[PDB]
Amino acid sequence: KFPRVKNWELGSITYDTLCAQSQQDGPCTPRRCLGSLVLPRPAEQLLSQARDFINQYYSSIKRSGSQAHEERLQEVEAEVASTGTYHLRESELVFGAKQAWRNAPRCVGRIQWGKLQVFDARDCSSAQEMFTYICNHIKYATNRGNLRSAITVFPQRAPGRGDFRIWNSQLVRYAGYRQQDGSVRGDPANVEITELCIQHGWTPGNGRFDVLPLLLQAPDEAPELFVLPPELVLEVPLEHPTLEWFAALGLRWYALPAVSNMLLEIGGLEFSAAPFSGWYMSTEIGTRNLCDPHRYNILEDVAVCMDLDTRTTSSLWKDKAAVEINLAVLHSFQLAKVTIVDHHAATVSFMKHLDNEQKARGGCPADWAWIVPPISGSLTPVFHQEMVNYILSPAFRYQPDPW
Amino acid sequence: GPKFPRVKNWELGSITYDTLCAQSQQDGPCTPRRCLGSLVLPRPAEQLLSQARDFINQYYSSIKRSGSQAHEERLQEVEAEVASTGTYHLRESELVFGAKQAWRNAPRCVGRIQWGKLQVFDARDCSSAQEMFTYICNHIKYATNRGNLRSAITVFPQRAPGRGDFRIWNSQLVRYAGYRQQDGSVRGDPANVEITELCIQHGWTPGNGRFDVLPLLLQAPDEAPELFVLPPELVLEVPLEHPTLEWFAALGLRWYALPAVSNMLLEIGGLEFSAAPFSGWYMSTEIGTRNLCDPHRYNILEDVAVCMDLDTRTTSSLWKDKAAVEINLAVLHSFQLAKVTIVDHHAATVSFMKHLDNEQKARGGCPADWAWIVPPISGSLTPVFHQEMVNYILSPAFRYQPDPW
Ligand code: HEM
Ligand code: HEM
Ligand SMILES: Cc1cc(N)nc(CCc2cncc(CCc3cc(C)cc(N)n3)c2)c1
Ligand SMILES: Cc1cc(N)nc(CCc2cncc(CCc3cc(C)cc(N)n3)c2)c1
Ligand SMILES: C[C@H](O)[C@H](O)[C@H]1CNc2nc(N)[nH]c(=O)c2N1
Ligand SMILES: C[C@H](O)[C@H](O)[C@H]1CNc2nc(N)[nH]c(=O)c2N1
Ligand SMILES: [Zn+2]
Repeated sequence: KFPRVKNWELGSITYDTLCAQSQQDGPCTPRRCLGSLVLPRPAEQLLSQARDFINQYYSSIKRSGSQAHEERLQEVEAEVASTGTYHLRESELVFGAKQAWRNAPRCVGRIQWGKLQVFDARDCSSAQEMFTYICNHIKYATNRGNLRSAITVFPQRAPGRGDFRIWNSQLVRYAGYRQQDGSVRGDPANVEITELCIQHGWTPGNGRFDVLPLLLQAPDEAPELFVLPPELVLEVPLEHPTLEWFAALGLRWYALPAVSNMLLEIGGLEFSAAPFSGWYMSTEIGTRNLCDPHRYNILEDVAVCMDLDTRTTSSLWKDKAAVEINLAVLHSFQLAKVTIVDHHAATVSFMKHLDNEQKARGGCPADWAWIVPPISGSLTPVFHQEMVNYILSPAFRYQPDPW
Repeated sequence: GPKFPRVKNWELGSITYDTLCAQSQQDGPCTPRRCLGSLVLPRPAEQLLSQARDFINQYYSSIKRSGSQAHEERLQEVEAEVASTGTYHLRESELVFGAKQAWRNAPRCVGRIQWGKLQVFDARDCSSAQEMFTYICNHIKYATNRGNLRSAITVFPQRAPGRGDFRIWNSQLVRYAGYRQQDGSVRGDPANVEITELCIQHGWTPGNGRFDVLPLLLQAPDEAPELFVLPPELVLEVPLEHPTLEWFAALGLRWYALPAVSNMLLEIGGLEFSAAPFSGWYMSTEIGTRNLCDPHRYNILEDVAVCMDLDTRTTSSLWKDKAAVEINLAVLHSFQLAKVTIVDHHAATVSFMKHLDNEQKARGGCPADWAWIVPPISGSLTPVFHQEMVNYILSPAFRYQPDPW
């Protein structure tokens, strides 16, 4: 019934009762845990989700069971009964979006969940307009390096008509150019989106860090290409506090992590284009982006620069280099005055978040494999913390590529 | 298409489906409503017969004699015995098979590529705590093999109806004392404060150091536990030093060569072996990262970073990470110098990938606990990090069992 959750470093125990609020099943069954998989494969439905969400709204403002609450419940009844769907009021949308971040079990930054700038772009009718809204988002969220978390919510989905979509997986992304030699110049994760941009008429560059254009799609239309004005995209040259040669590698990364391919579900309405951004955790760039073998794969290069025995796993040249790379990322960002959090600082804040949520809701959904950083896992206190995973709504969902 | 979990490796983009999980005859802690996959501890008439029937079938399959006369006769024999004594007994080769099979089946063990190479010492004749001591000494001798470590297990007599258990009170055959201090701190290993205290209560004269080898608390059926001291020539230890940081040897850190779990239950065809200590060789992260750096263990991260002249005042100097790497490097280096088997987390994980491929061929899946397979340092630097894994309970199995006190 109520799962007991232990911290093995401190011996402290809690119980999770938040999890009974889960209405949507996950991948696990008593027979097998699929906790580690990245993704598994009427108008009563929508009405109860809407009721439930409205309740969570009026409760959150301590106006639960009062008049405005009843008359807004009726408003929805009346809208679905007539049109099979309904619309949200701006502040309710502001509630959902925040709450969808709060509920994101794979997110280590949720201490921040309350601080979210929310742009209503539901009055969008063209890719043209989408681009404008996307551009104000980037400008707002960047703030010359003092990054501020934002979301922009484009118009909701609708029965028998195409979705508004952002084809790009993030708003700022580096091209992947499939070379003759079968190698990849640029970022390998983006080979395919790079190819679509080119198919839709973009003139490519030939560098390792070419900011990709956006492919924006308004309902039932071919997507349209838009180039991000290069002065909007803040970038950070990478260099190392003590290693003088690192900078020559000409390595760099963009300041703004902004997801743009995820669906936002609130009270049963679905928002198919609803990009959000906060700030980077250094390990995302220093460990995964630069060090994954199927990414920029810079480990060996760097270790050879460092002059390490590469001929053997037992010298730990991988672990040594990986650390220098992460350090170079932190230093560089801190030097260019651009918000970044290290994995130690981030997981410390996460632990306090678990605590706040414990008092606030009786738990916190959390995905241990995603919350523990890609290096030095057991050196952070999340490593020792048991965690319960489950789906609460409002939620972000993964959605399949629009092509 | 397939009616089974799909399993993807995100580095190579390769796909497999786990069909072995259909074999699982025991439920874990997850439900469709919520995943409890990271809990360390999750919360007989016909029953025995069917577990027994299943294991026998497993044994006859492994010898490619499924359906044969010896097979149905062994089944008949086992039923005859249960429907008479309420229990039954494994043949020698059945025990060797179930033991290897339990190691094969263990989701949390990264070292399973070695599963087929296990020395199984039978000790189901053992009848006193003195004799347990003897068996254990023999085991340690054999497994340590002067540094050239060899996987082994020693099986003591099974649970009986109306007879007490064989038990090794110690969680490991070799562990350091943890002495609770005047000032609240712990000298030694804080993991072992209780067992240390229990040893002194049962008569041990304690030492006063950070690395004192504990004595054994051994419990024959229905008796008080008797205390036994391992002769020091039997416990191989490695003094720790760094390849280049010269001051590291001056810390007087050290570890023992033989990781030997001693408190686990070994379940085979429903029979329960409450005392069946098993050992292999260390992966270097266990010593260098968990034992030496956990805040609730030796906790040497700060001492070392100070020596390294790092900025411990701020997180973003990655002082924790830099020191942790050296400590790990010193573990590897010192074991390698002293000629004691060890495997670094890179090589260990590569070979587990290879173990996954083999098992995919042989059984159609491999139960594995992601959070336990991925090493505590440099996680995504290892191929296991990008491998999805299905976790489920197969039997034969090893289970955690509560302390006997
Ligand atoms: C404010 C600073 C933030 C930090 C430091 C942070 C950190 C992270 C990290 C490290 C991940 C794992 C990323 C990976 O390995 O791919 C993640 C995932 C996630 N974050 Fe946060 N995040 C932040 C803000 C936000 C914001 C503003 C939102 C939404 C408004 C958000 C929603 C999510 C979601 C939905 C995921 C799941 C990723 C997926 O399934 O693709 N995060 N976050
Ligand atoms: C031969 C080299 C071996 C290596 C490198 C190895 C490695 C490991 C590691 C790193 C762990 C995680 C332990 C922890 O984090 O505390 C583990 C757990 C485990 N190992 Fe292995 N192991 C080896 C041999 C064996 C053998 C011979 C057996 C049994 C016959 C075994 C059975 C297990 C079991 C049952 C666990 C789970 C323990 C628990 O849940 O407490 N391993 N192993
Ligand atoms: C196949 C697949 C499934 C899935 N659920 N997510 C993804 C994308 C995962 C992913 C990859 N790179 C980047 C991110 C964004 C990470 C991110 C997001 C935010 C908002 C802040 C921050 N510091 N970091 C997410 C892929
Ligand atoms: C509460 C709890 C539950 C559980 N299942 N295990 C434990 C103890 C886990 C544990 C701690 N230190 C050490 C080990 C064994 C490590 C080990 C064992 C073997 C045989 C080889 C090898 N390389 N390493 C296991 C505690
Ligand atoms: C297969 C495995 O679940 C997958 O590689 C996960 C592991 N943990 C992760 N954790 C984070 N934060 N981000 C990731 O992309 C992943 N990848
Ligand atoms: C909370 C978490 O499940 C727990 O701390 C686990 C994580 N992974 C681990 N993995 C191994 N190999 N050993 C451990 O003790 C742990 N601890
Ligand atoms: Zn699970």
